[PDB]
Amino acid sequence: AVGAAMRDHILLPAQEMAKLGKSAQPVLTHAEGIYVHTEDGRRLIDGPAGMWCAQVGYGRREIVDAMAHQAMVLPYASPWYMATSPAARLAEKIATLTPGDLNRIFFTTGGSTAVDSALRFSEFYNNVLGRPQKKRIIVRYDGYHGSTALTAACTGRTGNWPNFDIAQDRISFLSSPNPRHAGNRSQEAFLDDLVQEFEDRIESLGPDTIAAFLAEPILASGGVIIPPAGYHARFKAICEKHDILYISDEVVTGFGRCGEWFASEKVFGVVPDIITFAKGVTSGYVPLGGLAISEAVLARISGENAKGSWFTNGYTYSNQPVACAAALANIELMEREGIVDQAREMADYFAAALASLRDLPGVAETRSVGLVGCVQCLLDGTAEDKAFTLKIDERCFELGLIVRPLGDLCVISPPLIISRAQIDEMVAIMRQAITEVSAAHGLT
Amino acid sequence: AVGAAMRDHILLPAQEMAKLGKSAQPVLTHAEGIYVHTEDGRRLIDGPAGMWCAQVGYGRREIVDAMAHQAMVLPYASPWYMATSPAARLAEKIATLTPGDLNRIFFTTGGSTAVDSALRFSEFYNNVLGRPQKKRIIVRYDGYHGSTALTAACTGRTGNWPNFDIAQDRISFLSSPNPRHAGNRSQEAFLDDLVQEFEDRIESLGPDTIAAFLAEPILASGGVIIPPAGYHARFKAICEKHDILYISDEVVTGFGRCGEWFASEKVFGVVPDIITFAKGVTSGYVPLGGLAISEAVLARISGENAKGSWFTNGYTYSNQPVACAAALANIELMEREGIVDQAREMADYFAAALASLRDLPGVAETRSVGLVGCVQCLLGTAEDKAFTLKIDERCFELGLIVRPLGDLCVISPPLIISRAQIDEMVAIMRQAITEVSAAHGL
Ligand SMILES: Cc1ncc(COP(=O)(O)O)c(C=O)c1O
Ligand SMILES: Cc1ncc(COP(=O)(O)O)c(C=O)c1O
Repeated sequence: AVGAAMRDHILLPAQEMAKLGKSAQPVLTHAEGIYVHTEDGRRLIDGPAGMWCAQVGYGRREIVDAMAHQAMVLPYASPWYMATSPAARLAEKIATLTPGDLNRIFFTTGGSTAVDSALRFSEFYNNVLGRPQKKRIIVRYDGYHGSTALTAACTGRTGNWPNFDIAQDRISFLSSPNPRHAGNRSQEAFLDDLVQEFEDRIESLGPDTIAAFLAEPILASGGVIIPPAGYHARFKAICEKHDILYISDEVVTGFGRCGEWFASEKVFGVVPDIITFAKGVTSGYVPLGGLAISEAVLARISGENAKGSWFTNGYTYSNQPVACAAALANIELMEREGIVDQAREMADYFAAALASLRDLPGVAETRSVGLVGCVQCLLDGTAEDKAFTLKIDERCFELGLIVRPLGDLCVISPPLIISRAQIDEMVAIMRQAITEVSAAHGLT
Repeated sequence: AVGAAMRDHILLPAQEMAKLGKSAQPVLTHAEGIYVHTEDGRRLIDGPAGMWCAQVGYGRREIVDAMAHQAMVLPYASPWYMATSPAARLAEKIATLTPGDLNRIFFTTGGSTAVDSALRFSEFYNNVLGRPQKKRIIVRYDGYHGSTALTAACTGRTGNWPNFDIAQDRISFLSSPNPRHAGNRSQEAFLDDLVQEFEDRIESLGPDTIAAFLAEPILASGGVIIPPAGYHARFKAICEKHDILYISDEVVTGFGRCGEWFASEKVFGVVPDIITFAKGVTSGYVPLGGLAISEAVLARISGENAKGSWFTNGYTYSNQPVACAAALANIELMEREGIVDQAREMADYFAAALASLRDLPGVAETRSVGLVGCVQCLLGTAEDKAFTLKIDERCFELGLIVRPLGDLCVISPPLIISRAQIDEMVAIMRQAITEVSAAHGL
């Protein structure tokens, strides 16, 4: 009956239009800890933490109570005219966690709107500065920045492109900083070529035309792609030379995922100009997004430098008290129980548990940073491998584990509170699923 | 200290950059019924119902208990892979309330992303049909459709435009359908000119280049601008002639605001191809938006006609169980207490109460539809814009929030507002207009 309602009345994200009104999705009913349950009652490990969001897991009354209390007391105030305590205190809190002087926050309802607003900010910025040509955005193939028209245009995941008008002169794609595209080169020489590609792009487009460089610290939806060490710092140095805003998209990496509140500086060696965030900010309990903007950047277009300008960008649910109260409870809980510390302390055990799968003939590679990980499966990335990995994903589900299928990769990013025992349980399910499917494909 | 934290750590929507770090907003602390209260302890009527969203007003535990329950049980499920009861039941519920066959729903987190997705669909739709040139969007001056880069560019409120790269070749602006722009013409003849301008625009651009016509039924943020009667049906007929998708933006008008679940057909006489909604679907308790798409539209690009296409648009919080449970509880509460019927029955009284202000020398005009209305104040000019801001400020001091909008004071109260509370609201307005007028010498 729930399935019949989904089928007849919902348009799904990434819906195969040939199977519109015939599609089946598993029905989830309830959840606790790292676990979710089907309408059959069967318990499964939420390997992706929903969608890299459920940092503290499911069933935390602390977030729910703070949500409910604020919803009753004062659920809405217009952010154009009226201030609230939740928004004020949340912005104050996040300002203590960000690198450098990124101490002023603009709030949105999710990651796309935050990145959209970061990009609209880069426009505004250069317009106020009297640089109307300085508008272009530099991104990478395999990157993901959202699903608004502009943010999808900034998205390097080309599987999302068909039947959308993605290409435009404002946006230029650099190569994916994938270590396994290094070929006959060392990782250090591959990084040399990556960096040179960027400065060549700057030269051919003209620095005076480029507003922003937009980059996830690791390319999560691309398949947990970790740039060769030093990438972020080398690119930042180049941005600063040409006065190009570095927007680090920490929608996935932020709020504990890479063992830190923000991965940009502490893990990846970059102090960005802007950080975007979502997901983990509320542990996926309610929609919130936003962007932290550098004080020195804002000073150049405000005060005596304002030129009578007004930042006429904003959403109805920007600074919404309910979502901000929930996030505040989330962060306070994560602080209280050292959950960010927990993720940092579990990272090596996580990496090593995944690495024990490299034993298998079906496994090409495993990688990870913090508690985001990846198992690459090849028949030995062709079309045969994608279907093979899909069958592994399916077998994992049957044995009690949700993995996220990304082409030839099984992706896991579990709640940050996952134990050593639960990690091994997860891995043992993956091992069984890989072994059995590989046998049906003649791997020996 | 709350105001110190806003000052130093928050960038506001429409922030005056000359006053960044010095802007002070009144702090709201708590709310109940139609009222909200400031930090200083003053009680205020929420005249705009927040931002045309608080349909049932504040403190309804029905919505909050349903939020809390879902948040504990299953707060998140990935919309790409996993289904949920609240999302499914809510989509089913909305489908019973929309005009025509607008029976399939795509959820987003708000109004902008609903409209952004509607427009991305129009693009997807024509690409799947083998019509890659059929992409242009027709909108109107004074219209408002959002704050994403695409939806802002579709926004005809030119006050939002400076220092943003709004202009683009895909989007063309018609004249605002504003009755006070008729001049020497009758309202009917003015309507004839609006319709003719649209037809001429289609011919000038070429019909085969136009994907969508995007329009609020009434132009809310644009200044409670109600098109001459017949506008919507006549534009729709023209849309259908050229296979242009009529996208009716009911982000403000939807869920009771015009005395109806959806204003499009039952008030303004158009069955659209797509309806976008948000705000009042949850009574403002939690972010939710979405769009309702016509079954016939979708059939042309799905099933046998799919051409191996995949609608690869979607947000992480699409179909979010908590927002959908809140919305479902909101709608069910509105059904039980007949709140849509209440708003329909209160509209004439609301209209007449505002019209009692026309008495005043300072008041030029009042207009309304359903439970959205406005009062025009003149001494027009920027002097009148500063005059109206003063009236707004005096209203606040006397216990009423109004939305300032040029020379208009705009109200859109919770739909459960009583005759008594309407009178209270108007008495505050009357006092504030008489006081500011006398101080300006009138
Ligand atoms: C890195 C990154 N940025 C932006 C987004 C878009 O966020 P949302 O889907 O909440 O709009 C995503 C998607 O989760 C993302 O992974
Ligand atoms: C008619 C209309 N459409 C779209 C929007 C944008 O909605 P949101 O601010 O939730 O993104 C607005 C503002 O609420 C609106 O008034």
